Amino acid sequence: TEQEDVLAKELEDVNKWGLHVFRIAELSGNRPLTVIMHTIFQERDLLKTFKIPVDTLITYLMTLEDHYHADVAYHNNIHAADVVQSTHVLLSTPALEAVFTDLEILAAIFASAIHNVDHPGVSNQFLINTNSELALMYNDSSVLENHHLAVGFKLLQEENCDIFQNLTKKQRQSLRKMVIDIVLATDMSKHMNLLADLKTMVETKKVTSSGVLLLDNYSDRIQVLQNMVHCADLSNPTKPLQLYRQWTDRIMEEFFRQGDRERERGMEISPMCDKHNASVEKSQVGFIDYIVHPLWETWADLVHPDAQDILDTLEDNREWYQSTIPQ
Amino acid sequence: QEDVLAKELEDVNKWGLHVFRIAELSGNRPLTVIMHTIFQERDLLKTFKIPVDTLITYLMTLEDHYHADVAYHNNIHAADVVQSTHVLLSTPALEAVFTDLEILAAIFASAIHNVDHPGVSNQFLINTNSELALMYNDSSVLENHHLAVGFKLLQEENCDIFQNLTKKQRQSLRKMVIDIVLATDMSKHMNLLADLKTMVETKKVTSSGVLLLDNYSDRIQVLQNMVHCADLSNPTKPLQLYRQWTDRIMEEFFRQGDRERERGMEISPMCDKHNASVEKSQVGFIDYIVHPLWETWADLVHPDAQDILDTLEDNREWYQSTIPQ
Ligand SMILES: Nc1ncnc2c1ncn2[C@@H]1O[C@@H]2COP(=O)(O)O[C@H]2[C@H]1O
Ligand SMILES: Nc1ncnc2c1ncn2[C@@H]1O[C@@H]2COP(=O)(O)O[C@H]2[C@H]1O
Ligand SMILES: [Zn+2]
Ligand SMILES: [Zn+2]
Repeated sequence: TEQEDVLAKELEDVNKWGLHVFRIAELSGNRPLTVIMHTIFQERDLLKTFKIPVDTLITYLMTLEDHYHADVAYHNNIHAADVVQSTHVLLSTPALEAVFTDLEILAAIFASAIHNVDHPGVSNQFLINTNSELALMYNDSSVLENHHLAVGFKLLQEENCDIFQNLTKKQRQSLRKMVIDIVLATDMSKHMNLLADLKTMVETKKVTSSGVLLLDNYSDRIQVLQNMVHCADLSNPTKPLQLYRQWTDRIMEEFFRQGDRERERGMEISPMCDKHNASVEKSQVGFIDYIVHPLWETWADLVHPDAQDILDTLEDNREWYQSTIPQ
Repeated sequence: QEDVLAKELEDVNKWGLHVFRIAELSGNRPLTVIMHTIFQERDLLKTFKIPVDTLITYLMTLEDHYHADVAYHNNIHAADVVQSTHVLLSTPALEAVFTDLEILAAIFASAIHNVDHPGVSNQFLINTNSELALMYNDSSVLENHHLAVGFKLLQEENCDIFQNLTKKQRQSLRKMVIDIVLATDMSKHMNLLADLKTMVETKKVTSSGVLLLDNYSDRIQVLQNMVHCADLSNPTKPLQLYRQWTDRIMEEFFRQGDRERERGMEISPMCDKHNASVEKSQVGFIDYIVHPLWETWADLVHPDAQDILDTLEDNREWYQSTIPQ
């Protein structure tokens, strides 16, 4: 019964990188997305700011969480909760103080919460190559991302689920656009272009009298939020090793299952999905070297020196995985 | 009747085909009869081993999904865009520039480009928080839907007209069609035209004046513009046809405006029947959209599009003359 006290204790670390999200998932009876989102909304006073009825928020969150699949090892409600909490921490970085409006903050967090809802455990390419109904619906482009958005928004229409019921028409319109822009940017096929623009921004960065980042147009503002959520989505390798390894174990299980389906169909097996020819350690070093570090090193420069500890952890984790290779 | 229809279809290769007459003489099956005629004309059934019964079955099914109660965006418009693309594909300057598969894609794309159109615009669907807009995240809403429906119908009993195409040919065709239809989104017109101009400025042709394309990027770009031109070809057709198209689109527009007014929404351009100037609208449409596009296409295939451009300018002059004062 006092399990509630332990859960409440763990939630006290909501503003910290390295939150025990798996512990929270268990303590909450598999409701990590609901309790973490609720905690963050309270912390940021979002219910008051946007006049969100608490029962409406909880009802929508439970419904949203219900639409993530419990039988998918990585792309589930725990991942959603993790991305939400990570985005929440990134939004609080000193270099971004007073930069974003409450609506933009709300957009980034909501986008993080719905960014992978109803994920089937297989990639866009798998869905395209197998002529899936989802790929048919979305014409082979940002198939899953479009779906995550459609489901996330559609659920707002369920009984007592419209958490944005008291926003003005203009606020709702702006929020919807920002959320779409953010989730569509999580498509890995857009990673290189997204990173290229972030690098350009860092190279031409301008700060205010306080040293805080200066963003004076939608293009730049949405770009930072897109990269912020993308960094959160790719934050596993930057977390304490015990968390990172659990995430890796989970994604490998999901990858291997996709590989088994591809093999059975006579399809070429996707990278990292062949359990018979796998090099988990080498794959993590590659993932960090070619994707995660290039991105995070750039984000760290944008908010320097705010993310130095996060970058240090990432580099330590890369060294650790690399050390398991010299055989 | 079947004799009259057969005779009208004899001009399938001519700009200005009596598409409305064909729609009447075919029991409102202009898309099916015109697509079939074009496929036979290009020997596409034998080339891609397309069972006649399969093609007809798919075509009738596709045509059935265009709304007969929508004045403009219906099966007649689809048939007209298909026939217009078919003629533009026979442009001397583009002779032998495209493969049979690419030709099949351009024509297929034209046939399905507006399927299941509800009679209202993307902006209307977005502003009314429609299910379509919810599904497609306010991004090229109708275009995405037209493609989804067009492809899904191929899965109906005896409707897979691409059944005998190789796995790669099917993948290639699907990609080209998506690329083409998404390009019909008017919100992409200015960028599409801008890039067309760029192509014209650096174009390269043979001694005989045949256009030289170097890769898929070039070939698909020309195809996107070709179909876009076909979609915006009404003002370049014989006046009798152009006026019928205008009457039809205005009716569709006014009906949308009535819905916007009732909902308390801002009425879209040309949709307010109480403050409408049809003639002035046509002149503006030609001056800012249609002429700039066709003048550019004309240069690309110079001088094969001169007659089309001449007709457009004649129609512009006529519509302007219907404006008093
Ligand atoms: N721990 C991880 N190890 C390897 N690849 C990962 C890991 N976390 C995320 N990814 C990859 O990063 C991608 C981010 O977007 P997706 O969820 O589409 O797919 C994810 C994987 O391809
Ligand atoms: N005859 C016409 N008169 C006015 N506008 C037209 C005419 N034909 C096409 N259009 C416009 O061109 C657009 C082409 O794409 P849409 O069908 O989305 O919407 C069409 C109209 O906005
Ligand atoms: Zn994710
Ligand atoms: Zn059209």
